[PDB]
Amino acid sequence: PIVNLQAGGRSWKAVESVVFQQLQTVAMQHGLVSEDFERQLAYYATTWTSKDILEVLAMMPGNRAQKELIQGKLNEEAERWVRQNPPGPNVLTVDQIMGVGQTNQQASQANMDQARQICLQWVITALRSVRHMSHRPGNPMLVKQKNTESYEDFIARLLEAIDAEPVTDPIKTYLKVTLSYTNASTDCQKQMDRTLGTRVQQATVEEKMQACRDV
Amino acid sequence: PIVNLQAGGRSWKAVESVVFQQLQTVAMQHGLVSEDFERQLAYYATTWTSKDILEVLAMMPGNRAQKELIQGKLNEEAERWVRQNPPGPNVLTVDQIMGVGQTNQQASQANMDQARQICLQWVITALRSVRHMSHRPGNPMLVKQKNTESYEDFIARLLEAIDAEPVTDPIKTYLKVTLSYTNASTDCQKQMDRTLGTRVQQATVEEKMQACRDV
Amino acid sequence: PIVNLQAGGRSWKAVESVVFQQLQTVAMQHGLVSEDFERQLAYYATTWTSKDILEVLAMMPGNRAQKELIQGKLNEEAERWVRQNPPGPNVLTVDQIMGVGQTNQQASQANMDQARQICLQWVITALRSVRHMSHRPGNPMLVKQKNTESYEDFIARLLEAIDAEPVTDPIKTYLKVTLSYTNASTDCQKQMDRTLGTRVQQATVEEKMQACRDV
Amino acid sequence: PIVNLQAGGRSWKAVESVVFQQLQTVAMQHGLVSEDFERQLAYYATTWTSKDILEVLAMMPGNRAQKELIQGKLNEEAERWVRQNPPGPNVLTVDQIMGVGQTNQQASQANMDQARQICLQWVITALRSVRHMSHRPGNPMLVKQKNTESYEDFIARLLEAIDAEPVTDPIKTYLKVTLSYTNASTDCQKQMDRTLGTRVQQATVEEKMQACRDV
Amino acid sequence: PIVNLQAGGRSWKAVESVVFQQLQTVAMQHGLVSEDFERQLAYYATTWTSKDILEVLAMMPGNRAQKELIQGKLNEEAERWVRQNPPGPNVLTVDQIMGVGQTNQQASQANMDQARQICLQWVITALRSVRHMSHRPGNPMLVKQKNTESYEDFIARLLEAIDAEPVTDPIKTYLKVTLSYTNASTDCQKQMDRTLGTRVQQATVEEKMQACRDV
Repeated sequence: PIVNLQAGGRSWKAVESVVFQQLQTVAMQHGLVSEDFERQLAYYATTWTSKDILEVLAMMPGNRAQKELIQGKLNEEAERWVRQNPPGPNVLTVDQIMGVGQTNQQASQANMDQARQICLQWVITALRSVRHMSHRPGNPMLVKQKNTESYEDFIARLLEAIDAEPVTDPIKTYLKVTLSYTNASTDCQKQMDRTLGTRVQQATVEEKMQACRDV
Repeated sequence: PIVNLQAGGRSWKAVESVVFQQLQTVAMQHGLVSEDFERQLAYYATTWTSKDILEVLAMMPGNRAQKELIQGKLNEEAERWVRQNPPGPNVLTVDQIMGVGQTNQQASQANMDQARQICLQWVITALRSVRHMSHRPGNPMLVKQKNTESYEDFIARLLEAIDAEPVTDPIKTYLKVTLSYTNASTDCQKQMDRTLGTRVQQATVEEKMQACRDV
Repeated sequence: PIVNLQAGGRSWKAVESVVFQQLQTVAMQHGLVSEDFERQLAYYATTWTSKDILEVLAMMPGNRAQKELIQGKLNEEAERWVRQNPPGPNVLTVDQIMGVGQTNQQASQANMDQARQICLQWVITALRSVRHMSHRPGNPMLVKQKNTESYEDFIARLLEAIDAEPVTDPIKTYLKVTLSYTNASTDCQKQMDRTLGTRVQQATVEEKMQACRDV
Repeated sequence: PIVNLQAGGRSWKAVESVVFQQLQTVAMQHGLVSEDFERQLAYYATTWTSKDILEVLAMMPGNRAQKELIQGKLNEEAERWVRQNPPGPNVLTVDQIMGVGQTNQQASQANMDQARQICLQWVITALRSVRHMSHRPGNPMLVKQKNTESYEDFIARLLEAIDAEPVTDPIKTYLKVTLSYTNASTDCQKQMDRTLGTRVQQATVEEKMQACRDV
Repeated sequence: PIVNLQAGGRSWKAVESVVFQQLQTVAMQHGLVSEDFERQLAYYATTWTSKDILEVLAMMPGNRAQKELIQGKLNEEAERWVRQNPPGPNVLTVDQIMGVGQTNQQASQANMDQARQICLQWVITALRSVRHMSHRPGNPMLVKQKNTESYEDFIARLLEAIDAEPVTDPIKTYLKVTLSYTNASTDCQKQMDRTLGTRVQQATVEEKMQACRDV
């Protein structure tokens, strides 16, 4: 965490243990790629020196398979940057954006504030990219209600997947309304046939979750 | 969290990690709509800038299905406000109450103290509205004791549901006394028939929980 | 938490999040009535303004059924106080002891220090009363070793119950020695017959736990 | 926790909530007697006023059966002290060592620094004594690998027990080498027969754990 | 944790409870040897006096079997040092590197800064050595997908093992590509045969995890 000194200097303070205990808890249960982890990182990532944004992503417990796909995506993002930006004095080298060469204090210095933004942007871009592919959220069309699961659950998984897929929001909407009836368990579908009637694939989630989860 | 400066200025300090770790733990187990989460938010929501009251509701892990119904309810509450309050210089625009346009420091400023109250009021109103409909608490009449569950459990679920339903407190009372015998497992009902006798549907929970959970 | 100002004033500081995370964790697993929660509250309840002692009891996650019986016991304790103390200027009204009328700062003021003590005394008295009746600890005579449970477990449940029952300590002692053999599983009883011999119902727990849990 | 004032005075600061959350978490899972709890207490017990060393041992959740055997052992240790030390002005009375009579500030005072050491010594002595007898660690000779458990597990339980038993370290060593083959599951024993050969009861744990846990 | 005084002196501050609660949580679930614990230790080990780096390794809950193999490896590393460095005034004795003789303040002093680095280097070297042998990560060739586990899981275990084995990174790469198809469950293998075709043992994990985990 970059610390702005009273003199206006920038100093490096280690990420407080409490912050990791929050990110890690979300990481192990919801998943490292999981939207939940991405939001958490962003809330606290504003003041994090590039070096930390990478180290903290590494200190996260478990999610080893994900930390593999991500590490690859980050490398690909770096390749795009080196290709997009030919080496130049103003241009920041991939290492500077990674911050690997710099010491913690050097990363905190004002010159690398642009670098921190780029590193966070790659990490967040990478986390999102892995999520649509790793399928910890999953592929929506495939997600279907387990007989044991409540329609509230099927919706939770379906909403995650419909959100994860990189598709325009209009289409997400259609997917939420149409897929909820199609992939749902037959018993909810039957109950929705009795209540929703034709609107079964035209109704909103609010109308539907009330229909099967209630009664 | 709005910070009152010694100069009397208002500054924005990020919600401390410890606060999230408490809200999140209650969120994942009891539920985001769950009365427990609502109380927690309120205890710490007094000093939260509108922007946070929304962001913190978003950083909460899981409860994706609920975060869908809520997001809709908040939008509906905004529609009521814009309809109730025609746009005016004194009137706060929905965005100002959401705080989306403002920077964190701007939200903390004294002018938007009214906005924070309205935003908290919508969030808390929305959480309560989703709870009666999502049925994480459930529909009381439907709640019934699982043979495995103790009468203490059936009461815990029944009390949650009887509280969640938006009905006058007198009626809640009648529901607590009458429903507890009706939806309870037969074995407790038989035991209560032997001890409570006629008052089975007239007795209080204290009398009843002593009857089946004890012996 | 009442804060004694350097000027000697009393100011209200919110219960720190860490304190709740401890009380809540004990609350959900051991139980709100559970002796464990009662001890925790007492350690930190010394500096808590009456309003908090009630609000914190309410912020506790789960234990909804218990929070019902308690709320009733607290009301009964208030009825005893109003009956015991006829209204008078010196007399503190039930509301003042509850602190419902006062603002947080008003509760912290020196005048209501007596009120905080009374409120804590009712809460702790109420928690103890609910425990003997709710039977989260249970009725000792009924507690018996599940075949799966170790004699160490049966003792843990039996000791909880023998302690919970409102009986003079001499009798508790007799119950601990006699009940441990009687309600224990036959296999431990047989093993104790072989080692303890006649003293089976005269031996201490130390002698007995060594007998079945060991070998 | 005794606080050394800048003036050199000693003041009493309550054990921070974070410390309990660590001790309690270790307590409920590993066990109150468990070596793990004993080490934790010692790390933080250096600055704890006798009163706390007892109160904190009491605030620990669960382990009710253990808190019974310990309470007895502490009483026995007190009996040894009163017998060993005839009452005298220099001699500290059992109550002073327990600190029950003193207020928190009085316990923190320099005069009772010797008392805190004695109280910690009894608590730690008591915890160790209960552990060899309670058998939460268990009796080594009895510990045997469950077919499901890995040889890594059997070693974890066997090492705990061989350590718990109050025997000279030389003998512990022999027990670790000999018992590991004898109480282990036959399948590991067969595999060790194939790899260790004669040294089966002469090999070290490092050699053995590599033999069955690996391959 | 060594504290640099404003005077430039070095003072010893106890490891904050929050740090242990993070290390312990990672320790009990992922494992003490687990790469996750090693990274955590390193992030916070920079300012830890040798005495702590050992004591903290000891305060870690559970992993008793591992704490045995490690304790042996640390002793072996010490033997290498005493053999590599003949005793000399400049040479640091094994005890000084362990810090057992020194008081906490003495360890924090500047003279033993070299010792702390050596102690951390042995601990980290020891943790890595135990990991390849204990097989909490396991032997890669042996790791195979359980029918229940997802190909995402098999990859998580396989990647851990391929990383743990002390082999040059080129070979790790070949192992990741070849082993993933070979040890995977037949159903994923069949699906990969249909999609990957010949590249089944030439494809990358990104290509493969998309193939079976998706669809």
